[PDB]
Amino acid sequence: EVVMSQAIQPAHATARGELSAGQLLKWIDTTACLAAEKHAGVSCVTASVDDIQFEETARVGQVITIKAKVTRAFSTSMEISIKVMVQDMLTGIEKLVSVAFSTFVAKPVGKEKIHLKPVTLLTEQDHVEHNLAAERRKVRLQHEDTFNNLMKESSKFDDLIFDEEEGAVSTRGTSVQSIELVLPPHANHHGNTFGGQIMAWMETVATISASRLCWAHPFLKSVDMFKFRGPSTVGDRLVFTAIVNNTFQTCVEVGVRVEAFDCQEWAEGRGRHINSAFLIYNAADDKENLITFPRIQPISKDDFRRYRGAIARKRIRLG
Amino acid sequence: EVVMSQAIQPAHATARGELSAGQLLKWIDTTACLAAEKHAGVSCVTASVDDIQFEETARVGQVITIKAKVTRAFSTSMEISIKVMVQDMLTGIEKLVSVAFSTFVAKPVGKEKIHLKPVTLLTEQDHVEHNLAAERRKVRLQHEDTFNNLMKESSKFDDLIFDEEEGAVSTRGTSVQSIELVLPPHANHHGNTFGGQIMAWMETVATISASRLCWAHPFLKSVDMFKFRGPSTVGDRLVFTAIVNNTFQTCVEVGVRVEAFDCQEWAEGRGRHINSAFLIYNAADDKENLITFPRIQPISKDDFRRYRGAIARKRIRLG
Amino acid sequence: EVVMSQAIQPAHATARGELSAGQLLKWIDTTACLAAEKHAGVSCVTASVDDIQFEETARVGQVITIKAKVTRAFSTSMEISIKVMVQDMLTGIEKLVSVAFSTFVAKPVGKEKIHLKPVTLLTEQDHVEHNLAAERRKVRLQHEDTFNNLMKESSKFDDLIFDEEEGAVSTRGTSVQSIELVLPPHANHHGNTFGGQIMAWMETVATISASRLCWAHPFLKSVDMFKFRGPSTVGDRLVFTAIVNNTFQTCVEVGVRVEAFDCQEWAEGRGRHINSAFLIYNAADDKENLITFPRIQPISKDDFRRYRGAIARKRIRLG
Ligand SMILES: CC(C)(COP(=O)(O)OP(=O)(O)OC[C@H]1O[C@@H](n2cnc3c(N)ncnc32)[C@H](O)[C@@H]1OP(=O)(O)O)[C@@H](O)C(=O)NCCC(=O)NCCS
Ligand SMILES: CC(C)(COP(=O)(O)OP(=O)(O)OC[C@H]1O[C@@H](n2cnc3c(N)ncnc32)[C@H](O)[C@@H]1OP(=O)(O)O)[C@@H](O)C(=O)NCCC(=O)NCCS
Ligand SMILES: CC(C)(COP(=O)(O)OP(=O)(O)OC[C@H]1O[C@@H](n2cnc3c(N)ncnc32)[C@H](O)[C@@H]1OP(=O)(O)O)[C@@H](O)C(=O)NCCC(=O)NCCS
Ligand SMILES: Nc1ncnc2c1ncn2[C@@H]1O[C@H](COP(=O)(O)OP(=O)(O)O)[C@@H](O)[C@H]1O
Ligand SMILES: Nc1ncnc2c1ncn2[C@@H]1O[C@H](COP(=O)(O)OP(=O)(O)O)[C@@H](O)[C@H]1O
Ligand SMILES: Nc1ncnc2c1ncn2[C@@H]1O[C@H](COP(=O)(O)OP(=O)(O)O)[C@@H](O)[C@H]1O
Repeated sequence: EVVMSQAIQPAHATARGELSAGQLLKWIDTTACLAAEKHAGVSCVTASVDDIQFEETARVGQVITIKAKVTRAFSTSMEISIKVMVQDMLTGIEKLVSVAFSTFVAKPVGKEKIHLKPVTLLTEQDHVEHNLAAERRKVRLQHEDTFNNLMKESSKFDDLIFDEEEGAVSTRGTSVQSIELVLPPHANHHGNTFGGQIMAWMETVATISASRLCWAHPFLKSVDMFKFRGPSTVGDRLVFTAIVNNTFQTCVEVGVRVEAFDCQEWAEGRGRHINSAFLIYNAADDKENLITFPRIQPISKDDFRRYRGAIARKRIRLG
Repeated sequence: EVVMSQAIQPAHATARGELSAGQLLKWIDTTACLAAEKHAGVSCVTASVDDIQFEETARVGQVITIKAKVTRAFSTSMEISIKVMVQDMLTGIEKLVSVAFSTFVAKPVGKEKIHLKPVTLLTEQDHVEHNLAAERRKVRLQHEDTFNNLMKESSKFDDLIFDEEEGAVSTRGTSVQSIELVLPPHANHHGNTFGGQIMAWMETVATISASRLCWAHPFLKSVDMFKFRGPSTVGDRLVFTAIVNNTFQTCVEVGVRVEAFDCQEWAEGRGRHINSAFLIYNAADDKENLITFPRIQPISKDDFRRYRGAIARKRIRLG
Repeated sequence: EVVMSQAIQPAHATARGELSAGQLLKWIDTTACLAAEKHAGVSCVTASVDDIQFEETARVGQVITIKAKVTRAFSTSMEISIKVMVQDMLTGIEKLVSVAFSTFVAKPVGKEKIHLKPVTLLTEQDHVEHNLAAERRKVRLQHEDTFNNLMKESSKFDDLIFDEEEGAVSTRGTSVQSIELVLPPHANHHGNTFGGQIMAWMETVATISASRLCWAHPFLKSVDMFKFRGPSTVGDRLVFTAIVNNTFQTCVEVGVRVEAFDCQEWAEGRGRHINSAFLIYNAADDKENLITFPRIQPISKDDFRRYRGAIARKRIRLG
């Protein structure tokens, strides 16, 4: 249905000439939102994003193509499926970057209820996807509890200490904080902050965190399914906090938390929690070899919860 | 009158360290608009752009200088002349990039008619340009019909087939589609989409199309005179469609079509045609040699119309 | 209090892979503004900036960290102190970039007076800084007169001529003019232009001016304390004029003037003077050696005033 093509320029690129993952997340979300709004005919905001995995890391000079489609509309929400291809403009070769799902919610104005049409079903796949959407919705809705329950099976005893020869390090020097002011290009015409914009900012903070652990070149491997818990509008300040949670050989998990404050809330210290997300990075050296991250040694009560958290999340993924 | 200077940074650059043509079009249009508004004292939108040819391709590290002036004001419209120079900041050498004309229309608010002053005429050239503007206006106004009539002299018989040894290729794999959401930085303070912004987006889609034919490094040589057919505002989605129309040795023509939809129109499938444009590209290889494009083999009814179209347009240019 | 972290990407970089000084000024100002607004709970605009000196020039691939804090609140204004660190992401090494002060003014809406709380004082330094703020405020307020008085001691006789073998050059070919349209991302949600945005634009014009003198690679060394003389809003055009004022061996002073016009004022030729600033640059050659600038030969009445001006400013700095 909706198709976006973007040539990767220096402006979208990192130090290493690779597409910023955050930039890609923003583009995915924009395409998805437009697919939702083509179905709904009103403005739509990002409700949640499913697990997204990146199969390639696109480079300056290549062209990204993003296709998004409404697979099913429920009451106020719809599931959007997204496919991202990359094409090399010298060899003409195309590769799959990512296949993903995002959920959008229609935001009518202002006291009118919205009536979402039935999505048109033509091919076999259209009908299969329409069923699968109800299943995928169940996973979305049970996700918080699934994790919360796995956490009950983890130790909760903070006595874990690695040997001196293990070479474990603390995560303390990998914490990162940043802040962004939400401006009119960051929000739709009703002033609601784009979810893609939040994701792009998230990822940029998170990558710095990964960098402070390996001192190499991180690239994003995946982001876990997460929910936008509440609205953000123009004028908000979004405060980002990220830290490494755990390592698993060639993977590191960085968690990031996003809090919103309007000008008043900002002075009064009381913000809203917009979302939290968990990003897995790999990293390469200058000879392009995969880096093995050190073992992590949790110290604080928070350190430990996040060490177990990354584990619970990893096991939920592998399944 | 109005002067803009821009140092070319990585942010404005392509993969090859060259100024994005689309970025240059946006800058030209901004300077021109400011010249129009300095004369009109109200907000002004891009009505049309004349043929624009690029004599050099500027590079990261050089400085662009753009001078625009109102040459003549009519009733609601005025002709703006633009000159673009590039300076190399290591050798100090300046070169002409482009000499161009654009027409702007005053958009008063909201029920008041606008009274355009007579442009001040001082030098010989001021008086010559004032006359030439009336002529150039005639060419602008007769342009659609001039083309439409040349098309009557072309074959209209779709039987054209190149030999197998000719090595002609179809244009099918060079089509490109993209989409842009119009946000507040993309429009003036009355919400009207900048024409320069549309041009920048146009060119970025078009260059991808040229790339899919040669698998090299395109650079823009010219854009044909074209008209903005109707307004666009914040909240519109602009859908771009581009394809190669024809080749002429070292030149390829890419056409691009721009349709606007507000949120309602977007869901109801009924958009407005904003403009269509036709861009000529050259391309270089990695040893910096001009590429010769393959011969084009039209297949569909559309293929043929655009094959003839590029010819009609080329002949109108050469004259 | 307020912490911003930014990884330096190609998008923020110059031709030479170095962070744009203007980009850094924008980031400093944003962080500072957020510190002011965290204290005031209303929107705050940049009133003035103190002397700022840059100790390092950060590069693509490094991470900037900016910490800003309210040191003292007066009646409507507050002093903000800022510290900028840079971290190399390969060696993990951190270096001080800059320590600075900026003054913000609360802009309540619209007929309500603002009541600024007393800043909380905890550490020794908190109490020292609170006193020092009253002193630093005195320097801010006496700055225009201090300069004006030094100028009385300078020659005012325009007879200064350097020998032919001195190799002095005129500044005439280093003047630069540019223009920027103020758009919604350039202003807070009340439409007031960000001071940081003006600074970023200032610096980009000024660096071109330095470039036209040495034909090398300028990097910003410092900006003098200056005042924003009046408000700017969305829709303004900001006209920048810059020229080299004087040279002092490895330093060159570039002055820049900023005038604002709304659409009406723009057509009627009557603008507002927003600020003027004076920036000192060094420059390196391609083998990374410091460039020695030529001696400057003033010619016009303006040339001479600015030659003396740069001197007065230099002496005020050294003290
Ligand atoms: C998403 C949101 C609307 C749902 O909030 P809520 O308090 O749970 O309200 P409800 O439980 O009544 O759910 C409303 C709809 O959202 C859906 N929803 C709730 N949680 C979801 C999740 N984790 N994943 C997918 N859909 C979800 C529900 O299925 C429901 O769909 P339906 O109306 O078609 O049946 C709300 O959390 C929100 O506004 N989030 C922020 C949206 C936003 O502003 N995004 C831009 C970035 S800030
Ligand atoms: C340009 C526009 C105002 C003229 O539309 P129109 O339906 O042809 O109306 P008119 O025929 O009455 O022409 C109005 C004026 O535009 C001029 N005009 C029309 N077509 C033109 C063209 N191809 N080139 C130059 N000027 C043109 C006319 O000469 C006339 O000038 P005048 O009033 O000084 O004598 C209209 O097409 C439009 O709004 N285009 C979009 C403008 C815009 O929003 N640009 C931003 C990018 S979307
Ligand atoms: C800064 C500004 C508010 C002060 O203007 P003014 O005509 O001098 O008015 P006042 O003399 O009554 O001063 C008002 C306050 O600004 C302070 N102020 C004035 N000049 C100052 C300077 N050079 N440095 C620091 N503070 C200054 C005063 O100390 C006073 O503080 P207080 O109320 O807490 O005691 C005014 O110049 C302005 O609006 N500047 C533009 C602000 C702006 O829009 N910035 C964004 C970029 S355009
Ligand atoms: N104060 C902080 N400093 C650094 N990183 C943080 C901080 N708070 C949260 N984070 C990161 O954001 C993630 C999400 O935070 P949160 O939603 O509070 O859940 P949890 O701490 O249980 O993981 C954390 O896992 C962590 O990686
Ligand atoms: N569906 C499409 N797919 C790819 N490119 C297109 C498409 N439609 C239009 N274009 C490009 O945009 C140009 C302008 O289109 P249009 O105004 O419809 O005129 P025409 O098709 O007669 O040239 C076309 O020449 C073509 O190059
Ligand atoms: N017309 C101009 N052309 C080029 N540069 C200018 C021009 N006007 C001002 N500038 C630069 O801006 C600076 C500030 O200008 P202004 O506030 O008028 O003070 P002064 O001219 O006394 O220094 C000048 O020092 C100069 O370097």
